Amino acid sequence: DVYVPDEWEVAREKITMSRELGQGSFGMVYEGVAKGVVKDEPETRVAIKTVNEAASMRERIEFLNEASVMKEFNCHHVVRLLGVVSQGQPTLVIMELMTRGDLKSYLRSLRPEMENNPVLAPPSLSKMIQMAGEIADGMAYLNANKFVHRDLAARNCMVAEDFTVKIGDFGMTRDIYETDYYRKGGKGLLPVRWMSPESLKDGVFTTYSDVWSFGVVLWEIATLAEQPYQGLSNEQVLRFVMEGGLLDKPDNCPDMLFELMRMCWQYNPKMRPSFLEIISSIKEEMEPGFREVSFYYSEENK
Ligand SMILES: O=C(c1ccc(F)nc1)N1CCC[C@@H]1c1nc(Nc2cc(C3CC3)[nH]n2)c2cccn2n1
Repeated sequence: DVYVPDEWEVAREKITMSRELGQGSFGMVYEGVAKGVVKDEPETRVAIKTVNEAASMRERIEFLNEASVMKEFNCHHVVRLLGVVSQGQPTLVIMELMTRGDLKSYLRSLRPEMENNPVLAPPSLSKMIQMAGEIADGMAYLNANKFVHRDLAARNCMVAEDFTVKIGDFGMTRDIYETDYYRKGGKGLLPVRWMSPESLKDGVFTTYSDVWSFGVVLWEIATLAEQPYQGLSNEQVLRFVMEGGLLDKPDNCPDMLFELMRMCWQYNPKMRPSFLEIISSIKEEMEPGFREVSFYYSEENK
């Protein structure tokens, strides 16, 4: 209850909303431009989240306090919060713009249409490794900052104009990939196909179970976002995973990438590599700019 304005408060006048990006949890999300949100830049391309006009006072406070979790983060591989407009209406939350949208939708858009037209080949191992490192870098940064994600999935990663993959905005929720969630034990909605055996048994999530879900993200990149354990129902996924069952090596998936998936899928969470360990194993394969922008190569990484 009660949202208190702070240093993240931006004057409404500085924001210009243009085209819709799509329906969000609390309202329409727009693309636009902002004045003085990235230092003194007069014109920054931004994403603008809104609260619908009818919404109560509580909903606006809930929206504001939820988005305020992002105020703590500053990483090149984590989608940035740039400002808040909590004075007057519409209530807004200004964030970094990712023109290519979610990673699952981006991956699914790469599938051959099948209409006799020429098609771009599936992402190369180099392009797949680049995406791996970016995600793992965002995640190592969050873990270092004492966070456990609990819903690492391609749907919860965003693709920038230049193809940079980043960890998407937190607690987004509702309306998007409903089939990606299951009412386990007839209780709360859980991303069961992305869950570790231990999080399936006891409902506890750690950086180790985030590591398990990273392995599943690599599998989504490799399959162009197929449903994990596609032939199985949600109940069958639960039995299969807790019993030590694993995803199949995607067709034409390089061994090196499948080996990495298998490390993330070690039954014992303590035998799974950390995000730092994952980055280290692939640092040689990343674009040269990675050494200058990553959390991995930063002073903050111990
Ligand atoms: O990603 C989806 C989406 C996902 C699946 C689906 F089926 N429909 C929409 N949506 C719907 C609302 C906004 C969002 C969304 N967001 C985009 N960019 C963003 C968002 C942010 C933080 C939130 C402000 N920065 N950049 C974006 C670019 C292209 C399509 N989208 N869609």
